[PDB]
Amino acid sequence: DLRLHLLLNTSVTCNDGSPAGYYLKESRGSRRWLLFLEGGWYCFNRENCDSRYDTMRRLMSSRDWPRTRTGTGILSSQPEENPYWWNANMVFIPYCSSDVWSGASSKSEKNEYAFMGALIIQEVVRELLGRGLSGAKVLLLAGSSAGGTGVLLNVDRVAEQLEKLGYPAIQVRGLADSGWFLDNKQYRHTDCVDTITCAPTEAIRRGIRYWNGVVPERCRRQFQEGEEWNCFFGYKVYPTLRSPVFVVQWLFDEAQLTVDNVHLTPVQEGLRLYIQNLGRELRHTLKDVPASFAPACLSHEIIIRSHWTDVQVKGTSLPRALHCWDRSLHPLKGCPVHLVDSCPWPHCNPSCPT
Ligand SMILES: O=C(O)c1cc2c(s1)-c1ccccc1OC2
Ligand SMILES: *[C@@H]1O[C@H](CO)[C@@H](O)[C@H](O)[C@H]1NC(C)=O
Repeated sequence: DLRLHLLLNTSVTCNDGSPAGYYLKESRGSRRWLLFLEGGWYCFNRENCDSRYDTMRRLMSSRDWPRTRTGTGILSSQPEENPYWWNANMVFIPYCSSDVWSGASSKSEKNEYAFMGALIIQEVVRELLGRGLSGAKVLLLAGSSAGGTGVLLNVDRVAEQLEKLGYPAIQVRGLADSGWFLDNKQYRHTDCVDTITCAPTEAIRRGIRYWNGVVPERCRRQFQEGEEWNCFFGYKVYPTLRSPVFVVQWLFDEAQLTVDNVHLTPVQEGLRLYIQNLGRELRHTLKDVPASFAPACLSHEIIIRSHWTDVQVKGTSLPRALHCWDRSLHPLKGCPVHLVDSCPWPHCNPSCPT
C-alpha cells in the first residue's frame, strides 16, 4: 500500500480549496523515483464543473480520499506484477484539478474553483526532496490519459525546478500513456454550443482561459498568445521538449474515438475508411519518436492495469521495452525501444486486451 500525505503548503489546493496531496511507498535501498499522474477528462466552465462536482467529487476534492491505496501495474512492488521498476520509490498523485495538469489559479472572490495542477506537481516534488528524493538518480514522471498529457506539459518544468534548487544530478524523464491525441476532423461534426458538442480544440481553448493554464516555454514561444491550445496535442509539443520521453498510445484509443463522434455499437465503407485513416495518422505522428509503444487495439490506458504485462508488439512487452529504454540511456541487440504496430484494424494484434 501507498500512504496518503496531504500537502503541508495548504495554499496548493484541489478545485474546491481542500488541500491537494500524494500517496507514497518508500524503498530505502533505491535511488529510483516514480511519480504517477492520474487522469480523468477535465471541465471548462461553471456549468460543467458544477456537474462534475456532483458525481465525480473525488476528482475535485480531497475531503473523501482514503488513507491508503494499493499500487497496481507499474506502481506494484511485486516483481511478478511489475518486471520493470518493482523496487522503486512509488508516488501516486491524485488528479483533483480538472485542468489537464496545466492550471495556476486559486479560488477567490472572482473564481468559484481553483485550477492548480501545474503548481500541485511542483509542490509534491519540493516536499519529497526532504523525504529522500534529494538522493535520487532518476525521477520518472509518468501518467495515464489526462495525466499522460500532463507529463508532456510538465516534465521540462520539473527538470528546471530541480536544477534551480541545486540538484543537477537527478535525471528527469517522462512516460506518457494514453495522452497523445489528434486534432483531426470528426466522423460527424457539431459546432461548440454546449459541453457534448464542443470539440477538443475549442474546449481546451476555453479551458486555458478559465484555468489560467500554462504550457512549456519553447512550445509557448512557437505558437504565441491565443494559440497555446496547440501545446496540448502531443505531436506538436513533443518536438519542443528536452527531457527523454517514452510515448505509449493505443492506435485506436477509445477517448480519441469518443471525441471524433465514433461509437462502435456492422461497419460500412465510410466508417471503415475513417478508422483505418485514424490508425495511419497516429502511426505517422510516431515515426520520429524513438521510444514508443503503440499496439493496434481499441482500448484506453495501460501502465497501472494489473495485466499490463500481457500486450506485446513484434513479440516485445511494455515492461521489456521500458527496460531497454533504461539501458539505452546509460541500438541494442534484441532489446528494442521503438515498437509501433503496422496492421490496420483494431485487434489485428492477437495480444490486445480482451
Ligand atoms: O480520459 C482523459 O483523461 C482524456 C481524454 C482526452 C484528453 S484527456 C485530451 C487531452 C488533450 C487533448 C485532447 C484530449 O481529448 C481526449
Ligand atoms: C506555497 O505555494 C504557493 C503557490 O504555489 C507559493 O507561492 C508559496 O511560495 C508556497 N509557500 C511555501 C512555504 O512553500
